[PDB]
Amino acid sequence: SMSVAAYESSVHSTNVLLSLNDQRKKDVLCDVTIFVEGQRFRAHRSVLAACSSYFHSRIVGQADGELNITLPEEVTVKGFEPLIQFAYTAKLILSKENVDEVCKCVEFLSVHNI
Amino acid sequence: MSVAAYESSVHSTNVLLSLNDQRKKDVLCDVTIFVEGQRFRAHRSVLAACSSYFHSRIVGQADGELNITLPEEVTVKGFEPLIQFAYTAKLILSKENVDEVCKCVEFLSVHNI
Repeated sequence: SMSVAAYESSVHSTNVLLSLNDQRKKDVLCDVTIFVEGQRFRAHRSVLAACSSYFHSRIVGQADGELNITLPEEVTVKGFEPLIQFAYTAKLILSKENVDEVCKCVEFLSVHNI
Repeated sequence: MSVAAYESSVHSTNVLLSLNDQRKKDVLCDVTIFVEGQRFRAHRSVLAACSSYFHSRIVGQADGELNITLPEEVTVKGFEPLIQFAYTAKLILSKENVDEVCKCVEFLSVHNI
């Protein structure tokens, strides 16, 4: 009976991000490897660029093929793992044990929205 | 405090809007969709996340650029509102486009609807 309907979903963005997290965890449809202290992390260059000024600058311009990025020794796995989890889930867990390294890694990567 | 667990209510929305900006600018995209001859750029990860049809045509494919042509039953009139929904969480229907959008929803099996 209506001429126009404009709908919004409050959960769709959350569902997409959690789908992307599942892909990351399964290493399915990923397109960049991040090396942190030599350890391998798979991700999507689109998401990394969306969440970090540092990654954005190392990703825009690069070949469309497989991309490998090595982070320097300032970034530790202890500081990076909580932040890649935040990027893909919107949840950040800090402990007294990891807070100094996560802080360091946030500064280094300039993660948006802390 | 020994432990702090934070959640952001706006982060997923911010990420999706960043991905939409990349789509619109054709930056960091990795798949081209052809619909009624018209070209749309997107991210295979997002398309697979939002559509069972796309998921089936994406998983297993070569790592390089991927081109997917949708058959003549999918129209631009019906697809454009859905690709916008996939990337923005907003769906606009009109009397003019509702039949085609419905058809394309059936064809693609777009989730969260």
